Amino acid sequence: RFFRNEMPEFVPEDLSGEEETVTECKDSLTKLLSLPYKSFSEKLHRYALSIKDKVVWETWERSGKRVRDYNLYTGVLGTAYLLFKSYQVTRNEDDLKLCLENVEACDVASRDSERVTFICGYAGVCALGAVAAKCLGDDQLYDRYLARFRGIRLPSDLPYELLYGRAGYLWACLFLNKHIGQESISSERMRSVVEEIFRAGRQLGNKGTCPLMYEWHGKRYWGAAHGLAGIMNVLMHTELEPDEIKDVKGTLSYMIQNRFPSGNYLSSEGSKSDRLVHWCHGAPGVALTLVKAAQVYNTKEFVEAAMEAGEVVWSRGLLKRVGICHGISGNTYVFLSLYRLTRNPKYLYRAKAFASFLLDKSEKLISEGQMHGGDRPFSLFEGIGGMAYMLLDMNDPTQALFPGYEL
Ligand SMILES: [Zn+2]
Repeated sequence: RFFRNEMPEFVPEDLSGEEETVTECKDSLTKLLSLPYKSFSEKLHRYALSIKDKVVWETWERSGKRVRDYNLYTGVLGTAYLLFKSYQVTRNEDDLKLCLENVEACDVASRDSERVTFICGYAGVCALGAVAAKCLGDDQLYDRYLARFRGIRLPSDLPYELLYGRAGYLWACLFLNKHIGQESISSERMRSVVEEIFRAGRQLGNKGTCPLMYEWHGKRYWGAAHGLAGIMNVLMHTELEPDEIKDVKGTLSYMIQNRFPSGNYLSSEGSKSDRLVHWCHGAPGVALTLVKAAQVYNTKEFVEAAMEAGEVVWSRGLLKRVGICHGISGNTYVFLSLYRLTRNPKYLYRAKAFASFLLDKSEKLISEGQMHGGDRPFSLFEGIGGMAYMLLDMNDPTQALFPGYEL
């Protein structure tokens, strides 16, 4: 379920060339939407600082700096990452320091952990640690997180998907390497994870239909978090061979040709219900993946499919939940992604409308239960942590990357 999107479509025409139409309804929301970007982004920035502060209060100070959760998704690493994003935007070195203090606590709390991914496990802790240390200029701290990251091993048991599986660990490696700008994690190690991914996908899949196939919890999920999209997405970020490229292209075509009559995407193989429009399941996560296919492959099929997935988000993507995983902050990135790809200000405008909706309405909507605020209300993936993160990323919308998804 979604709020009906009755927000005004983007107007390309230069008006005013007045005169401001008198009978046109002008509330606080419409005034936000009309705002020129410079002051609109400054406004969202100030709001995001208050959210950020609130999140730091609750997850760090109130709790007396004690760490139970730890991971990016719902735990304290979500807070460190938000602090990191804030540092990236503001260059406030106190944000980076606090970041590192949160990481260190997460590290302590994550020994004994068997979680291996960026978003849900220990590779997330180590890769942020190492990147934050590099920014700070602390080489010894860097080596130390780098050694912990390099000690990670993958049970033959692991799944393939993003939250718990190999695409997830491999995502962390790509993230670490891109940011340091070095082969910090070994290219042979990353290539080996890739080959295991194609091996299993090819074994369970049929060259006739979907050339690559996976299962998590015995389910054949299509989406970003546990499905085909998230895996293909990660694979596009590495050096494929020609037949690997065909197989990734193939799996993505398969999904395009086989979506709902509404243009939304199935949660999992033969599902009979068109209901979810989330990053985790549905159009939003898949759109982000097609945008990436579009950038790498430059195919009409992918470009147009990405745009079409964007229309499903535009009409149904205004979820009654605030967050990144399955909410408005997370669906905003669909428009940001389309904007990065096309440079078409209509897509910026669409991200601007979802962000304005959240700033104008979210507090009121959450506090009277018409918007769900996340089970962990201050987490990165469920709570307002992710709204602050999205808000901060609007400051420089062409540099905005869905956290733990886009590289
Ligand atoms: Zn979700």
